[PDB]
Amino acid sequence: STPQDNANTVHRYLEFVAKGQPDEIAALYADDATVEDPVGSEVHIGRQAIRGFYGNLENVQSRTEVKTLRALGHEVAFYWTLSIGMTMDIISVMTFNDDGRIKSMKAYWTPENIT
Amino acid sequence: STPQDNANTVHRYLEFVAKGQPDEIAALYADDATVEDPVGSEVHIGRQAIRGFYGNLENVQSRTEVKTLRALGHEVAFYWTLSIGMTMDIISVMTFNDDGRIKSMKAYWTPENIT
Repeated sequence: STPQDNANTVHRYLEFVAKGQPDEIAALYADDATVEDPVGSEVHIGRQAIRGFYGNLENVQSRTEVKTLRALGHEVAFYWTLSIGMTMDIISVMTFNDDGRIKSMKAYWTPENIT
Repeated sequence: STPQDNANTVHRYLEFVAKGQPDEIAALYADDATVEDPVGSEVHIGRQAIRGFYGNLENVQSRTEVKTLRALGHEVAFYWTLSIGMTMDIISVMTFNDDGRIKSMKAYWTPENIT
């Protein structure tokens, strides 16, 4: 996949986060993808575990905003906000397989980053 | 090392960058560390190659400023500005070995991020 493809996929991801759609989110990930959210916590391995993880937002309407996004090589680093009044500003890095699905996600945030 | 110490190492690094001390920068890296700057370019592997990479960049007086820094597990993600009337905003990720040396650095930026 190209960096443009991968940027588009990140926008998809944030769309489905905003709409509270964990099935759509999980479908963006590869079969043996990893999610580490937050960095430092136990990694979630495989789409089944990843789909379970994203139950934390099913039917949760929110708003997302990309502050800056850099699609380089097979990676995308993006700094963004999640608003559920309460707002989280998050630094995320995703990497992508050859087919364009997400191979890994890492999220860098703490409650210090909640307003 | 602790996330606190790793955050401190990031600050040491940024001031060696500002003060043009490439051998002090290389000393912060592990002997088999990697630098990928920018992400997508050929990785520099080993402290010897890393020393050459920064030694190219030395004695330049620049200014560095952290906008936000998240030290989590054995990683630090930080969004910062490098001022050379040129300034650019960079998303960087460092990871650290048990002894606190930098194991890996990745820098996410392009010339689009130069103002």
